[PDB]
Amino acid sequence: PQITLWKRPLVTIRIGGQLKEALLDTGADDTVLEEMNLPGKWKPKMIGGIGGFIKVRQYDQIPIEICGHKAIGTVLVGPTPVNIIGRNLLTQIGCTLNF
Amino acid sequence: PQITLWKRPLVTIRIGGQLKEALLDTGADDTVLEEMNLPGKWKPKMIGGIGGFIKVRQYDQIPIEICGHKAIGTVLVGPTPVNIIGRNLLTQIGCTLNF
Ligand SMILES: CC[C@H](C)CN(C[C@@H](O)[C@H](Cc1ccccc1)NC(=O)[C@@H](O)C(C)C)S(=O)(=O)c1ccc2ncsc2c1
Repeated sequence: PQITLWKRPLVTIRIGGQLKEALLDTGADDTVLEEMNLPGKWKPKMIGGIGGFIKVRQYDQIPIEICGHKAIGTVLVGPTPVNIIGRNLLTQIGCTLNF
Repeated sequence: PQITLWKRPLVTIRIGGQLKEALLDTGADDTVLEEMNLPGKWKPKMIGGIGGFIKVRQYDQIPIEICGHKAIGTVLVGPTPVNIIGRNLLTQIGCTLNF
């Protein structure tokens, strides 16, 4: 689809059978989701945003369906203000910026 | 133009006599620029991202040139590591997300 930007680009995602709202975020390298349980091994990581650094858990090769488009990749889980879909998964679903 | 997201969507912006690189950021409600001493009235504001909040100065009706597209609007100035072009200006230059 085409998404305009007068409102936040919030979309429904499906992960682990669960539906969540997430923000299509071209200013994020990486996808970061709010606290949740995912299976498998994770690696502790730190990431730094506009307000400082947080600790997250890195899960690799996680299937997510974003607005009906399948992705399989890395998801960071931690105290992000909002679920954000970053470029690692935006590239997978063929998302581009256009003007 | 079409901008793929294999790399950070950095473009050149112009604000007065300053040329800077900025992210076309669909995850950003507002435009946030690194520290600079713009003329005219401003108001203090707090904005939150990953890691918490920072204090910014809100300037209204500031002209900004983004890839030779004219914009004018609110710009928040503060201690960000990266210049961020938010949705308030992204819509003025006709920017959409597409997949
Ligand atoms: C809420 C979702 C999101 C976390 C908001 N942020 C935009 C997001 O694209 C920011 C943009 C950014 C990039 C580099 C350095 C700092 C910030 N990205 C990120 O926070 C993550 O990718 C970090 C790992 C950097 S932001 O913190 O930069 C931001 C940007 C604009 C804005 N306007 C009103 S509140 C507000 C917050």
